[PDB]
Amino acid sequence: EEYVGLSANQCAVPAKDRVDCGYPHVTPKECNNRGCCFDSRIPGVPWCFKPLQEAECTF
Amino acid sequence: EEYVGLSANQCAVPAKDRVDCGYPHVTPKECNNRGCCFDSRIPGVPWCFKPLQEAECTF
Repeated sequence: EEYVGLSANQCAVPAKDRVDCGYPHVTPKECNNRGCCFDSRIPGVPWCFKPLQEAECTF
Repeated sequence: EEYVGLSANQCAVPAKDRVDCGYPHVTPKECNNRGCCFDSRIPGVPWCFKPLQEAECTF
């Protein structure tokens, strides 16, 4: 029931709680296509993780 | 909602409720590894989608 840190907001985490998708094709069109979320906001963190992938992932 | 209609059992869709991951490496090891679900049941259906991917997708 603790589906918050992995719900619609995780993709907005403080950039330091993701699973760093670590995709070699990370991109603002590939990650979201691979099942990850592209940050870009913080280049010091993973710009490709599995935050609120629920978008169309869990679907 | 109770992530169920999009979780377990979902990956067992009737073969016409997926989002056709449309992966270039669709396989029962790559998709389920990339964040998709490999069917193989029907060749006319997507043997790679995002059913109950929530497993290690949403996370």
